[PDB]
Amino acid sequence: MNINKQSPIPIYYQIMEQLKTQIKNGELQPDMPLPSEREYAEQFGISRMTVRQALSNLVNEGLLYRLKGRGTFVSKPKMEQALQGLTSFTEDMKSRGMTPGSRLIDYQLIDSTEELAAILGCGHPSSIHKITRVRLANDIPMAIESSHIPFELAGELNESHFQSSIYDHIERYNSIPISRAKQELEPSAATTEEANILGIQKGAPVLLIKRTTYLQNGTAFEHAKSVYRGDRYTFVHYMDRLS
Amino acid sequence: MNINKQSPIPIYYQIMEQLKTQIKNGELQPDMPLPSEREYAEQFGISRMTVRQALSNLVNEGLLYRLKGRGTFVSKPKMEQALQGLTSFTEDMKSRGMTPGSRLIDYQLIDSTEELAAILGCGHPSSIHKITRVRLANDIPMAIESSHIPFELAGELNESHFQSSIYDHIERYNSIPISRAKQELEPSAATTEEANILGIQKGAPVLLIKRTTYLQNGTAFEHAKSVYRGDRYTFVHYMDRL
Repeated sequence: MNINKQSPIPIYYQIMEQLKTQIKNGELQPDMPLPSEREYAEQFGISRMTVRQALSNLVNEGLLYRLKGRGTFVSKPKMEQALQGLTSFTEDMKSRGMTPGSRLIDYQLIDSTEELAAILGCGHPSSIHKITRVRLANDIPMAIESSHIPFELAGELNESHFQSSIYDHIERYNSIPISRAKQELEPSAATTEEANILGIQKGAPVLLIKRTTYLQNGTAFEHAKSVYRGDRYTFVHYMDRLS
Repeated sequence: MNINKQSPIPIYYQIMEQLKTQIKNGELQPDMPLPSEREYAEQFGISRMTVRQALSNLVNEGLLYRLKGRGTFVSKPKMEQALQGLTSFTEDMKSRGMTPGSRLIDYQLIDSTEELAAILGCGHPSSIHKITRVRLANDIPMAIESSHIPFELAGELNESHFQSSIYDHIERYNSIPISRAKQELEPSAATTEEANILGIQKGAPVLLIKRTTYLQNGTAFEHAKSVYRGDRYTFVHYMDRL
């Protein structure tokens, strides 16, 4: 583990990021104690309060837990929804021990076409949200997502929606659960503009994910197309044989 | 549809494949009648028996059905298992209206390794089948598959097994149904060897698929790694929110 004191990136943030890597490395195993706050302080020659800030942040994110008078430990993850269910990008990143975020690239409220109407099974003519975001994990681009949503199913949208979970909004606005999705996966090569935004070379491996998601209603509320970085993302799921 | 009579590819084969294309894009709709032998015969300027040969082979593959007379209808394929369950390559290709095939690249009976023991949950030391095939759809390379299978769960394997469905053999051999799989998918670029065998350019998009498959009783019988042509293959599946 390596701290660079002269870097613009705050010491505490350097520590969080590396500890997060050590957890996915398996250098820090679940339910196993972490070095003490003073040990870390001594091992890097830093303030104990900076260590506290890092550790405390990871506890508050649910990545670590603390037992009063007995230290800090790695938390067991929550995997039912990730492997056996359907996750939003936000839940997906958390299942992987990553911190999700989003930055808006483009927002348009567009007129329905027969093609989009067919896919969403919405009204034509009508209004459809078109939301283009960079999805981040640990402040680093992970995907570019273009998302179409019937206006009636989401109402008026703004920056506060774009920077959090759209799935959470949908369920609260409609007071109906999300129930299922059709998804298609295709491999591809990053275009110049996808590559530049994503932080990878032109032509680098990329996963194209097309998803239509449904309310318990049977009503489609979203059709989305995403490009995920190949170096950082693999898709994982269980399948059951029907009989 | 066009027909090249001077081609080494048999006419009835050229017909089969262009009818398959018509279906795959909905120029022929499910459960809608096709033209008769005479109409096709006249269309291409060929024997009626050649058209019949193309249609009858398609009936046998379940791509078409009959009801009465030689007259033929587009089949409406079962998609439930493909989209919501778990299919072998064989069933997967059929759900797409493609004809699956297999050719052996390599076979070895290998000794158990620590990593492989932990994956399949099998014994160590033990013997493991290592089977590398080119998986074909309509006589054209689709995937390269490398699968590890504990000897005891398959017994002795030969060409008759490799050129057919492993999944079916393992169910017949064991009298226990296949239950579930864990799959991981990652995009990549074809190596030189992979690209050559697949019929694509070096560095062309491929999909890496890693699958561990279990029997109804919980035993893992297969750990497979595959490379799929990005130009022919899309992965499709429904997911339910818990």
